Formats: sequence, structure tokens, C-alpha cells
Amino acid sequence: SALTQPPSASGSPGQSVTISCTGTSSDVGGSDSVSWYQQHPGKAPKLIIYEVSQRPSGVPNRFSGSKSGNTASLTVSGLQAEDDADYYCSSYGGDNNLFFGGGTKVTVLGQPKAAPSVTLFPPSSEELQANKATLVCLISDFYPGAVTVAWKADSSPVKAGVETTTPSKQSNNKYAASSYLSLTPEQWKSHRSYSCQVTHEGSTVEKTVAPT
Amino acid sequence: QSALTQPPSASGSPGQSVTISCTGTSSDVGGSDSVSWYQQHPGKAPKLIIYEVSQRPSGVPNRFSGSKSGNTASLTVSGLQAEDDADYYCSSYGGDNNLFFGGGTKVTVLGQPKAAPSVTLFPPSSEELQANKATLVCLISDFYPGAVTVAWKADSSPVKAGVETTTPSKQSNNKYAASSYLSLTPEQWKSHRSYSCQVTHEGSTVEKTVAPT
Ligand SMILES: CC[C@]1(c2ccccc2)CCN(c2cc(C)n(CCN3CC4(CCN(c5nccn6cncc56)CC4)NC3=O)c(=O)c2)C1
Repeated sequence: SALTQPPSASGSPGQSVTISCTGTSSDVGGSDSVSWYQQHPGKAPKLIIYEVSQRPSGVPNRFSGSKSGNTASLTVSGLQAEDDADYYCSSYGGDNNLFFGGGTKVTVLGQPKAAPSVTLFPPSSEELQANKATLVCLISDFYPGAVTVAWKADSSPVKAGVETTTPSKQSNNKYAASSYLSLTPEQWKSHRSYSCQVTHEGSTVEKTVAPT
Repeated sequence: QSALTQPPSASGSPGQSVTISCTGTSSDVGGSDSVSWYQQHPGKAPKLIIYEVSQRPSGVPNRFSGSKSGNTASLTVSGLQAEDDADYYCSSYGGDNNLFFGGGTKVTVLGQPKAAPSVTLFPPSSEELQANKATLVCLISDFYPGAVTVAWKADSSPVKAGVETTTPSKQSNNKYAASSYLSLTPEQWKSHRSYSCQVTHEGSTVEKTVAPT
């Protein structure tokens, strides 16, 4: 996305959260045109801040917007249950364009936080004999149910062939998901290693495997 | 602040067209050409697909056409593809810096192709065994529709404890994926001749088997 938002934030009821929205001098830093939008999953989004700091009618004053340089910030004071939602920012850009952030998932904690268990599996022998070298990164027992996964070939980001499942609540009431990277046997055997990077509650865990 | 009016649902078969409407008032949809449309796959960031009533941003296929008559904007999606199955929202700026949104239309692409799961069973990784853990993962991908049941075997016998299977989720190929993981101790893993994962989808079952080495 043109603007950078942290993928997630959290707080317990009554706490405050600040989520950021970083651009460049030619968009976020070039005018006072930042807006913020709130979306509960599967419902229409809602404008909650415009022109950096302005609340539309009916938006409570615990939502506030500010800006400094090329970073805009939304602060939600006194978190309430209804504040659990995804939040997007936007700014006017260059050449009559509109730039959006990628969204921050705000969780109002409903249970204790729990860091993921991460396990990275190299290609199984059966799939290698079938000309497939899919890797799986298993991520379990975490809360909140927000996680961002990145893969690396050696040290280079890998975007192609990545899929990650939507975290789902398991029998222990914590979340699990899997990310799998669809590699050919040639790709697997010819790199020094591949890594799975799991960020949760702003903490990027990394696991690495290599051919044996 | 009033919503714009969108039908909650619309549908079409692959290759077919669908037109969905967005009715506002004279001071929003009817008052200027600032009507936008957004596509959103459940659980994902949306994508603006139309701005200024009719303009597609870069990368939006020309299968998406926007128009307006009076207070009603319309989106037509031609040549429906599986990837078009999504929620579609409209918006319009009005006066007083207000931005109005429709409630969303879920467009269903009917009759999408059935697909059997690709099932890949992974034995415990070296790292986790050194950490005194022997979790197995059965990756189940590229199936459709998105219902699956999973059963595990220790040698030939059913496993009744330690199984978790994630809720199937639709991936970028518009087919579902899930993982089942069996949380064994290294002792349980080493004390059996093999472990198997059986996936059942639309009455057909696929079984994979792994063993210590
Ligand atoms: C307003 C309600 C939002 C919403 C939230 C929840 C559900 C539904 C909608 C808030 C978050 N929204 C996003 C959020 C995101 C991430 N992306 C994708 C990222 N992109 C696409 C783009 C590309 C350039 N472009 C334009 N090209 C030419 C001329 N234009 C004039 N105006 C724009 C352009 C379109 C926008 N810029 C940008 O950063 C979106 O598209 C829209 C829309």
C-alpha cells in the first residue's frame, strides 16, 4: 500500500491506543488531508477523522487525529468493546491521487495475550518425489488472532507462492494458522535456506530451514 | 448518518454479467461525480475499483464499469470470474466534509468448480524434535467448496486426542486451505510405526502416511 500502517494494535478496555500512518512529503506530509476510516469486519466502513484532526458528527471525542512530518496518528482513548475493528488511513497524493494505508486491526483484549508457537517444516519426501517442495510454517496458540507472515529466500523477501490461512480459534480458545510457500524442488535445493518470519503483537519471530 | 442504499446480495454465473446499484440523495450521489466503488474479499483489505463514477485505477480490469443516473450509481461486472465473488461497497462525498457509504453488496459467483484437496503430510522437523516436540502438520489446500473433515491414525488405530484443524479459508486462487496438526511428544512419534492423516472432502477421502527415519 502507498501508506504504511502497523498491521495490528491492542489494548484492554479503558486503555488508549495510538496507531500510525507513514507516507512521504508528497502525500501525508504535503497537506492536511489525512482521513481515518473504521470498519467492523463485514460491515460498511465509516469515516471517523478527516483533515487530520476533524471528527464527523456523531464520532465521539475519544478518537483524535494528529500529524507530524510524514506520519499521521490516530489515538483512541478509553477503548470500548465497539472499538475492536480495522482502521485505515488515507491521504491525498501526487497527480490528483488518493493513497491508502493497509489497515490496522485493533483488538480490545478479551483474554490474555499469548505469543505464537512457530514450527517450520521442510519439504516432505513424498512431495519431493512428486516434484513439489512446499514448505509449511505452522503458527499456533496465539492471541490476539492477528499475525503477519513473511518469507525469505536466503535473505531476500519472497512474495510469489505464499499463502497464509485466516487465523481461527481452536479448542483451547487461542488462534492457529498456517503459511505455506510453494517451491519447486530446484528452488529448494539451490538456496542456502528459507525462512518464515512471524510478527505478533509487534514481535517478529523467525524460523529457518535448509536442505539436508 | 444515513447509509447509501445497496442490495445486500447479487449473483451471476461464470462468464455472465451482474449490475448492482447504489442509491443516495441529491446532496451526495446525485450532487456530484464523487462516487467510488470498492471490492473487498472477506478478511482482506479492500481495493478501490472505481472513482469519479466511472474511472478505473491502474490494474482494475475493464470488466468493471461504473455509471450514474440521478441519485443512483451502478456497477456492472462483466465476464464474471471466481475472483469477483466479494463484497462491493459504494461511497459518495456530500456536503460538510461528509462521506457516505453503502451497506455493501455481496456478489456471489454461482457454480464454481469443485476441486479435491491437495494433501501434504509433514513429519516432525529436526528443530522441534531438539526442542522436545513432535508436532505433525497435514496441509490441505486448493479444495472447493470449503468443507473438510480430518481424521488421524497412529499405526492403524484412530487418534482421539491432540488434533486441531483450522477453519478452512479462501486463498488467492479462490480455493480453500486448512491445516490439521497433531501435537505428539517425541516419545509418541518414535513409538509408532507411522502416523496418517485422512482428509474427507465431498465423500472422497485422501490419506497420507509418514514414519520416523
Ligand atoms: C475509503 C474507504 C476504504 C474502505 C475500507 C473498507 C472497506 C471498503 C473501503 C478505506 C480503505 N480503502 C482502501 C484501502 C486500500 C489498501 N486500497 C488499496 C491501496 N491503494 C489503491 C489506490 C491506487 C490508486 N488509486 C487511484 N488511482 C487513480 C486515481 N485515483 C483517485 N483516487 C484514487 C485513485 C486507487 C487507490 N491507492 C492505494 O493506496 C484501496 O484501494 C482502498 C478504501
